[PDB]
Amino acid sequence: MEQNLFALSLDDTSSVRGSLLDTKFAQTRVLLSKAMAGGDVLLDEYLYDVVNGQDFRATVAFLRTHVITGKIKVTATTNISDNSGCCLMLAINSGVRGKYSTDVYTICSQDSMTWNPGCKKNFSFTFNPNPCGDSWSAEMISRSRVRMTVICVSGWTLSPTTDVIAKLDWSIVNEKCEPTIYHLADCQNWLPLNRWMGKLTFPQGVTSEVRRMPLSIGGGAGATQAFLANMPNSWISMWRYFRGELHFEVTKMSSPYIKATVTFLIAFGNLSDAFGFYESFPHRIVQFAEVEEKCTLVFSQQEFVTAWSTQVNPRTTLEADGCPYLYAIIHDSTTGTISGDFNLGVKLVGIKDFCGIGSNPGIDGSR
Amino acid sequence: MEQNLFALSLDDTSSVRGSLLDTKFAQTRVLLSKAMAGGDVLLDEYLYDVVNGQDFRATVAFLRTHVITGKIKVTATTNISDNSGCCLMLAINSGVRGKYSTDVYTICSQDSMTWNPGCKKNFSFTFNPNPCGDSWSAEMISRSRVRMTVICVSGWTLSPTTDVIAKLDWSIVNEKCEPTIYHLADCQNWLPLNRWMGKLTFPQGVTSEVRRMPLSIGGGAGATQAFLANMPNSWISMWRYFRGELHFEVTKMSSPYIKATVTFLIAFGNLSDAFGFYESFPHRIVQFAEVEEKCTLVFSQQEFVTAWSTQVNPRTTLEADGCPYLYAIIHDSTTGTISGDFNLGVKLVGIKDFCGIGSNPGIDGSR
Amino acid sequence: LEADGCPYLYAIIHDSTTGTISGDFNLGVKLVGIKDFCGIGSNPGIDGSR
Amino acid sequence: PTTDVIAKLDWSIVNEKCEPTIYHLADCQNWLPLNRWMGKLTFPQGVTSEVR
Repeated sequence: MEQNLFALSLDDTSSVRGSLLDTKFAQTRVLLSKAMAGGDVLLDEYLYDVVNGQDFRATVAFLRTHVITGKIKVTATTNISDNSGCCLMLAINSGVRGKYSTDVYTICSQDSMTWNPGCKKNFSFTFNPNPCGDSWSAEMISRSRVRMTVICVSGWTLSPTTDVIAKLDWSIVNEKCEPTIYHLADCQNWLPLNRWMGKLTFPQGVTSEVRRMPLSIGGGAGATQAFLANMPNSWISMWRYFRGELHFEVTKMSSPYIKATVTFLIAFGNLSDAFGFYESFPHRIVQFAEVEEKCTLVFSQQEFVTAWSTQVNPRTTLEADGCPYLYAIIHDSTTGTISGDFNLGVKLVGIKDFCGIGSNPGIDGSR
Repeated sequence: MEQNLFALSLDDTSSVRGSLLDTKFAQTRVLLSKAMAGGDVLLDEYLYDVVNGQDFRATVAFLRTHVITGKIKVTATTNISDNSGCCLMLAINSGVRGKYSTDVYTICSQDSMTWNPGCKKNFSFTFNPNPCGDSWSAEMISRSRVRMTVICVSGWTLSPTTDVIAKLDWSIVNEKCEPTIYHLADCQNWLPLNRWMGKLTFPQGVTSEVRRMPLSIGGGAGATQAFLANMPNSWISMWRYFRGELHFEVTKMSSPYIKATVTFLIAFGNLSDAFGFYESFPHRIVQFAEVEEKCTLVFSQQEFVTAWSTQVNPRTTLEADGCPYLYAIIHDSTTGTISGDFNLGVKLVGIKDFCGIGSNPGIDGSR
Repeated sequence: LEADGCPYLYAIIHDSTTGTISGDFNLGVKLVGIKDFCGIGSNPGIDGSR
Repeated sequence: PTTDVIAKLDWSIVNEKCEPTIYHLADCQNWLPLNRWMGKLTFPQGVTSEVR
């Protein structure tokens, strides 16, 4: 029988949808070398080149759907014996420019999962590849040149016998694409940052190990005769002084076998090493179990009297610097039956009840 | 964040489903030559080989879904000026055997669309590739070797300027796969057949043209020193005598420009040509408009006194043969401004209120 | 395998077999039973296995 | 292990009902137990695509 072809449902503009089988659109095969080091690009390609040479159920839907309202879920199945552990970080950025830095600092900012294979069997996270809208497409991200980067922030504390593979599995979930837009209002309820405060290596031993991280976060992170910059960290440095509840997210990057108890506290730079009364100050103790690899230190408004400067001159010493630091002090001793450092990654997630004062004319360097 | 992978919806066994865009799984490009003749294979391939080298939305779903509850829709966009016309027939059969016949007779039986491009802009039809069940798969039809065949039953009455293309477009609709099973009960409410009674050529002119088609349908259709056979036609010949309401489906295969009025009637073979009182008998007149290409003659139980034999000896003449025929008599004259015959295809669709008597020991030939 | 119309049960390593100690990832599959079993016909038989 | 191991089996009699397990020739059955050993699957350590 004949029918009117103009009336048919061939103009189905609806997004990709269904179960997780029929929204899958690519898998990608990352190789973690037997002996991989820190700050080491494992994968680095454009997010559209993920889907090259793929034949899953939503692959042709993904390329041909003009609009997509849903987020992209990526999940990484990768595991290793408790004995060992490392720290991988997958990360999506809206683009690049010639000879870009792939330091964890630079990358983190926008949208990233960070996990320890030693503790987490698998790890998933969703994201919106267009960060200033509720929608996107395959043609948007191919021509916008969205960039995906997997990096190893800490090497294997104990190497596996052979090479490993992390299988990333890209789908489209049906969560709403919410936009993340930075703006110049002085008072904001939640200013996200994902500022990499730094990797803290603590060697095995009986020595008093103290590590300071300055909370004058603005003005990038350091390099040779240079500095690195995210957008969010450049954005907070718009303001001269600032304050708020700081939400750090401290992550274990070593194996469960390297054991150490870490006190965290706010305090000023003048405090020396071999000053054994750090627990006079208010503090939080952080023990990690075998399974836990992640914990959220929060430092309320009561830890700070005033706002402090976003930038300090790089030349100022610890002795003469009136902004607060975040100390990380080994409470007892770093231990383990296997050799390896107790690596630990601190990441300022964001500032709650952020209050930005003034207008920073600026300072050149970092620290 | 981590999640339990055994709990995920990656065991989605549901059939292919949605709009007509996202159930499409292949297109196929049939060439109708400028000068094609009758009984001429245009396409002939296995139904699974349709989907080779295809990249539509449901193509990977179709190949990988273990079960499919829905029918396969095929639609053919092909048109030609009113001036001309032909008759194409797409047809699906459950399989083949070495050096098979591709005569319209043989093919028709199971599942077929027949249309005239001159009159119908496009033509679609659904079907179940497994005819004895409610379900099927890509692996079922590849290994079962279901066979698709497009054939030209009547050539172009007026040739186009160039070659033509018929684009077939294979989808999966969400109609129920109903099975069509023949069985040996004597009384049946609907015995489908799709028995090709024959192509009726009527030349242009003023001559009295009469065409007899015998209703002793059993025992196949003829060939050289052979006969052709469908299953349904071999099935009805299980019985010795039979009767019922016969539902013919007479189709115009020429262009709309060749015009002719055709009386159809049941009557016996003894009636001569040049007997000009055919309209003493009860009859149906069949004029076709420009747009109509199809009409359904039904001959009730009141046209037949008794049942008649399914088979007759091939040697019996028209003079001595006590089974009814179906006459097709040109009522007036075959006409047109363009040269060409008035081709017309009669197809016994099926017998309603079928009553099969006895048990045919059999006869060898056909007619 | 090319010409065999019965289903198989595949077991595919999704990512990679790993460990700090040497050794294979042994894994034992055991068909416990068939629920809603439906047996058709009457096997005259075949001699071997596979 | 460093040394030989011992598995101590300890045979008792509980007070559960002895239910019989009888196979029979009915075509349709709700539960046909088998305990059919489909096979041991060795997968070596590495990065190769292993399929069984």
